[PDB]
Amino acid sequence: MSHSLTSVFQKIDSLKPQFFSRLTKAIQIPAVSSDESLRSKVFDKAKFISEQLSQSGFHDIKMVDLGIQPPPSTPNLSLPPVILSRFGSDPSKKTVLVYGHYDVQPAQLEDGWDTEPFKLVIDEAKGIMKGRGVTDDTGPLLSWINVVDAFKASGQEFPVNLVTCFEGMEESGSLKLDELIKKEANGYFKGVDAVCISDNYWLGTKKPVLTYGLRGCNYYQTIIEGPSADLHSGIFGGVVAEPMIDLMQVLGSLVDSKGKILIDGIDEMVAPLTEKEKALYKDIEFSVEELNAATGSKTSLYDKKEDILMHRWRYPSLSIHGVEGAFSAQGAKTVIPAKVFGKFSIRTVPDMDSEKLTSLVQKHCDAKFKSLNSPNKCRTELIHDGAYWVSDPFNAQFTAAKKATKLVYGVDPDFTREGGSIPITLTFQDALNTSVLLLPMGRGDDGAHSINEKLDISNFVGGMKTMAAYLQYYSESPE
Amino acid sequence: MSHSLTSVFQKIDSLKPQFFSRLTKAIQIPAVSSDESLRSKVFDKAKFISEQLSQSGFHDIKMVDLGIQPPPSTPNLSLPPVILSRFGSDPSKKTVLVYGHYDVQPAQLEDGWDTEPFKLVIDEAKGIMKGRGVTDDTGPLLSWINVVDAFKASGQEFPVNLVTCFEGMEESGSLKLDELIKKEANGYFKGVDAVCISDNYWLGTKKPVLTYGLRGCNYYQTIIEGPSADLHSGIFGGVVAEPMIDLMQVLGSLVDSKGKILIDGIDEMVAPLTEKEKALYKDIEFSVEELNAATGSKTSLYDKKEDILMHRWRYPSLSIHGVEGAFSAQGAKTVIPAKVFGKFSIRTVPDMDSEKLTSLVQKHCDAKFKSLNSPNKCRTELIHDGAYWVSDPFNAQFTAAKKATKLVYGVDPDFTREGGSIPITLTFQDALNTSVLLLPMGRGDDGAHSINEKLDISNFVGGMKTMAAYLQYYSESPE
Ligand SMILES: [Zn+2]
Ligand SMILES: [Zn+2]
Ligand SMILES: [Zn+2]
Ligand SMILES: [Zn+2]
Repeated sequence: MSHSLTSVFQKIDSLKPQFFSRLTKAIQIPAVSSDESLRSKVFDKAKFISEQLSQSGFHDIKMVDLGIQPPPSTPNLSLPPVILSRFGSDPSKKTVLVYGHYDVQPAQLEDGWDTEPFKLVIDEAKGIMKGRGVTDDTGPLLSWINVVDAFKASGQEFPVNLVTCFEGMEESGSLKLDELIKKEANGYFKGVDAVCISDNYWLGTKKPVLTYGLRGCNYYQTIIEGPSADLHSGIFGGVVAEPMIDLMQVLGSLVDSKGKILIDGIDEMVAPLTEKEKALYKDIEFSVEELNAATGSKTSLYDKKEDILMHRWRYPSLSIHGVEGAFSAQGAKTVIPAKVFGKFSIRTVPDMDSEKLTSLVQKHCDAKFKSLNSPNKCRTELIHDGAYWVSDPFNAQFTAAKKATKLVYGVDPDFTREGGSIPITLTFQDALNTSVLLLPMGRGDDGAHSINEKLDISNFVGGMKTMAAYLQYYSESPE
Repeated sequence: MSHSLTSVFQKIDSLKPQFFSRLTKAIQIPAVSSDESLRSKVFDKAKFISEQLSQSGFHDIKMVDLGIQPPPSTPNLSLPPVILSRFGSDPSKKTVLVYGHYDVQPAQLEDGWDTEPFKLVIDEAKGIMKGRGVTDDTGPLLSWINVVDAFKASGQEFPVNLVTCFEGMEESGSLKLDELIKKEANGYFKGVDAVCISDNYWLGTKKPVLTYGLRGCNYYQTIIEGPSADLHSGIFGGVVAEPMIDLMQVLGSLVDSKGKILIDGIDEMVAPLTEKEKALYKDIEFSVEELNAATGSKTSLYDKKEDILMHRWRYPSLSIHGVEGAFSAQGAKTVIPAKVFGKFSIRTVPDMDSEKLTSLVQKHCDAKFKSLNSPNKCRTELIHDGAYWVSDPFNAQFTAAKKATKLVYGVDPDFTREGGSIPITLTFQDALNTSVLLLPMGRGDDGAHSINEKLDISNFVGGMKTMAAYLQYYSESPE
């Protein structure tokens, strides 16, 4: 019970009522960063969090202004502030920086939610919390504060100096955060010894994991324009060229129904499969039956465990998200859309270069479009990019985290990679020159970016205790 | 000046202030039939119209209830009432039934409108009225009442017995109206001698037309379903099959970028081009430059006048409208949609059979989908169908209408067909066994189903006077 972790573990149980309360208030402020009309909510969310920091012991609190929303439509809307804080300033202790994000994906009841997405429903009988942002990423984020509180209530010494970096643009490209970290590497973040992030999930639903790899993400829109305004599809049908028709062809040329990306040049950039990397992949626990459970269907593209895992983790993927600018409500509308935007993204792996990938994508789309012999205008542009990240899971942090997991969940965690992405992870590693650990709180069926997003209370509590032991053990590790 | 048409023409000018006023109130009630939340507005619109009928001389007014919204999502919403009325009951006069529709396409400022779509802006200096529904179809509809008023104010004898049939589901499949006409053929409509419809436009912007043909319309949705809910595109990317990916392929197989429909079986049903029909096509005035003006671009599929006309009028077309169930807002969303609906319609011509076309469409979509080797579910269904219609433009009505047009616009109208559709036109002809005339009020660049829908005041006034002379001349024709 290192400096009595049992004391801390006990307080974590006792304080569940205030933790729940804190988490309810947070979830109720709909910090949807992608929604301009809710930007003010995003600020209230940041404000609420800074208030929790301050009520707990945190100091040197800074609501950092990245500036005005820019990049590639903004009415001079300010960006959500990045929240920096410290807890403790003992020069003999290690300093751990924790990062998370307080903005959240959009959500509406009518999307199919069983409960209202921004009313956090807590069911201690089933042991689940249902609400948008509860696993991605407001639950895990607030967990760091809960943990500070538990050390406090248990009268136990906090094992490290905590430093916080909470942004509110993660669901919207993490704009400008990149620059902040680099700018502050020899400033607010000067003394950092390590970075921990809780912003992903267990592979499955039964066994905890530690994550040593993330895919990157390149998000594209293909824009096709024709007439100057929408056209009655009857008056002009068969006589003017249709952006929607070209677009089905261009979009339909990016990837097949088996998952094979059809863009020339990508496969060449994909790092080959090594025996070293192959070692780690075995002994994982996972089956397609689990994938089917999370999916809610039998629609996997692979049956072999090795295949499912490798195609989630280390082979790229291309997904097609939807069309902007056409007719998307229910029923019928007889219209020829004037200007449409096809949405699609690529999950990047080593060793894919962002730049080259974008060129390849443009080259492919331009060429396909030109082969249509269409009078329409067309071009493909990048909306946002985020780097992939791979690390060796043997350094001090993973060891500390491994013992922590073992302590709480009674088994050693699998070592896994992630299909998902956390864009700044690489920026933390390189800019600060420290190791990064990913410590998933929730399960792989939590429904992030979907309806009925849930966090199991067992993962909530288990994850907090795991965060507590991890900080404790890390503080004890010789390096 | 048949029974002083000049008197009637003069009153039509003098009464422009009340006509404008009447038209403003109507346009302000947003009878968007496709929008459940606005259904109540649709009823107010019907109510408003019945009030105008009654204030003018109309009698035997009936707000006919088609029943509860049915077919292929409805919370037992009642349908908009069909409005039947008569003006005059002289047994020695001919009876003309006029049909139009008081519901309208959806509209929002943010779609790109220069003015607020449901605030009718009337600019007598430019001579335009801007508002949703002003040409399609509320302007023309109300014109019939204006005309009754003008005869009244001019103290001139109304030349026929007018009978009205105004529905509020035209933009939503004209549900149940079909049955009403057939049911009432030997009832409310027993004495009808002729049917006139003002619900389309001049071919171009310079020369009035009379319309003797309409294309039909079959509206389809292809439904592809996979997982039970949306999936994080990163967690599941490359590993589960994507409905959106299949859908781009199925949809992208329906028609090329030249306008060629790719569904087997359709061409065979297309009636061959005759010398008779070819006669009428010549002497039309139209050029691609005009098409470009209305389009706002240079994106025609044909340069030859004959080709543009024949591909608008008598060859089928396939348009692709948009996708329901995916991501359609601006920016980026990393999601794999669970269940998507691809929207597309076919403009039918003789001699395409509705039934067979639907089979061909299903056969094609099913086969394409199956060739994808996808674990997903898929099926294609018809949302609504409306018949094509072709008539000989030489009967009493067209002659009457021709002289009327000549009188007002000083030239004889071109005889044209329509790319657009008015579903019940055939039902009127067959069920009542009379001729049908289409008397376009507006121009072909009015922007129906688009942003900034306009009606030129010259067409408004010209069309009213043309409607007046047409009723007068028809009343005089020996048959
Ligand atoms: Zn997220
Ligand atoms: Zn996340
Ligand atoms: Zn319409
Ligand atoms: Zn119409």
